[PDB]
Amino acid sequence: DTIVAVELDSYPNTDIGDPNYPHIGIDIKSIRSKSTARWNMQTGKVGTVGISYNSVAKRLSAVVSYSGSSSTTVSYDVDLNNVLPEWVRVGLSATTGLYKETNTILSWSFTSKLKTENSLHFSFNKFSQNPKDLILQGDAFTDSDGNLQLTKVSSSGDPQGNSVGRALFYAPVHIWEKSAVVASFDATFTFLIKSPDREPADGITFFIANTDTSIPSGSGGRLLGLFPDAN
Amino acid sequence: DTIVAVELDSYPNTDIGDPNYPHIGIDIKSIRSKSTARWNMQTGKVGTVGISYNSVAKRLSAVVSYSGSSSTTVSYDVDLNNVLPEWVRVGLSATTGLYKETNTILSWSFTSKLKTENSLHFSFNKFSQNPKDLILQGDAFTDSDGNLQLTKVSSSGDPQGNSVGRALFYAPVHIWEKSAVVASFDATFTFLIKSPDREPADGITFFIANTDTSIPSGSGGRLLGLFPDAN
Ligand SMILES: OC[C@H]1O[C@H](Oc2c[nH]c3ccc(Br)c(Cl)c23)[C@@H](O)[C@@H](O)[C@@H]1O
Ligand SMILES: OC[C@H]1O[C@H](Oc2c[nH]c3ccc(Br)c(Cl)c23)[C@@H](O)[C@@H](O)[C@@H]1O
Ligand SMILES: [Ca+2]
Ligand SMILES: [Ca+2]
Ligand SMILES: [Mn+2]
Ligand SMILES: [Mn+2]
Repeated sequence: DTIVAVELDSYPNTDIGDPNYPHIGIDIKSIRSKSTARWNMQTGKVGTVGISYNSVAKRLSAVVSYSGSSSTTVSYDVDLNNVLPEWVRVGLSATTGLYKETNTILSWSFTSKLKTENSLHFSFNKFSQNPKDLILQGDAFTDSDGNLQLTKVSSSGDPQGNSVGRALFYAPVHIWEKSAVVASFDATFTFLIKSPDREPADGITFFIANTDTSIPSGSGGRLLGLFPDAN
Repeated sequence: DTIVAVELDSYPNTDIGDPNYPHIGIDIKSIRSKSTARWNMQTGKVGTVGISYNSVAKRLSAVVSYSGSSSTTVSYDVDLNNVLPEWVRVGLSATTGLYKETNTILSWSFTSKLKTENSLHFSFNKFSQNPKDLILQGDAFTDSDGNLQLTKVSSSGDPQGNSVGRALFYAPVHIWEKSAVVASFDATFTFLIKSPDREPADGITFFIANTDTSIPSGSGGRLLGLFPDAN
């Protein structure tokens, strides 16, 4: 499997290179983020994540913010053409471990362009109770509110621990081609994280992977349902 | 099966309600077009088709033109919410019968919006030799030029008769929902039709259908690979 991800990491796992505080990170083929940034978490408040990449600039960048408050950013120099395959699926992923949190997605948009001019764009603001244009993996599901719940949440509303789930867009994305001048993509998603216990965990991610990607075994909690190993 | 289609009909089949000349038509659940318009065919010249629908206006409209020349239009009043299911696949289809024609697609774009604001948009200008975001049916394939050939064409370049093929977009489209204020879609495609023989046949169509749609049996030639019967 080949994962490129932007992680909202709500729980620090110092035992695997994680900084000892909530952070946003850029993950290339490994949970140990190539670049992290301090995440000013606001549990209970709706947040927005924006992700951008351009094949000429070769800089993968992400920003996190809450309405009427300071934002935080992270960037990493990388040629994803030498990392990812030509065809990929894009998705959201989330996990809980010992510590719980709701991982609610209120909206999710993605745009990709490939000049050789081929484009794909999708935007979800309400998720149907049966999203045929989404591949739901793990414990991911959509509630009556039209929200996408990535991890387990009881009928009451409180999150469950040791949960893992993901949502992929159904159509593969031609992320780059050998006969391409420039390829670019932008993604955004709005999230709501609520936690009853003290420390929230584990986090939410946006990820690009090979088409046949699925939740690898033992990828719960700290590994955000993307990687089978910490290495 | 449930078909809504815009047909570029290059060969008149009067024996099934067809007007006795090349025409553009709007087809609702039947090859016998609810509305047709005179098509000023120009074989060998690249043409463009544009299709539009809005759930408030309830008027499905289509236009055909060639560069630097007069265009032709057709429209039909219809509530597609009462015709189509909520989830559909969009595709292109083409056939040949006794008389042949190349059915080349140079570009294909589609946009759909569903306010309840969910959107899907895709645009193809070059078709990969292995389009994983397309479902190719019948004899449909992509050539080295990056063009989408819907019907059989020999290694030389001349078209074959009794051919049928279609290309669907991989992801289903939430075309309408019960909790929707307005739904709309726009589609466009650029085509090249060349024919060695006298009269070209049979035509090209853009169609919206149920997700599990496939080429029905005995839908060759006049039926444009959409319908199993003329009724
Ligand atoms: O050393 C390996 C490669 O590094 C550079 O290309 C890049 C790989 N990732 C990048 C990220 C940003 C930029 Br700007 C460049 Cl220019 C690169 C260039 O120096 C290449 O010539 C070189 O093959
Ligand atoms: O008679 C059946 C229906 O026809 C109209 O609705 C439409 C069905 N297809 C259309 C196409 C265009 C327009 Br404009 C309308 Cl207003 C419609 C309305 O008159 C409806 O009240 C009625 O139930
Ligand atoms: Ca962590
Ligand atoms: Ca005909
Ligand atoms: Mn981390
Ligand atoms: Mn006709």
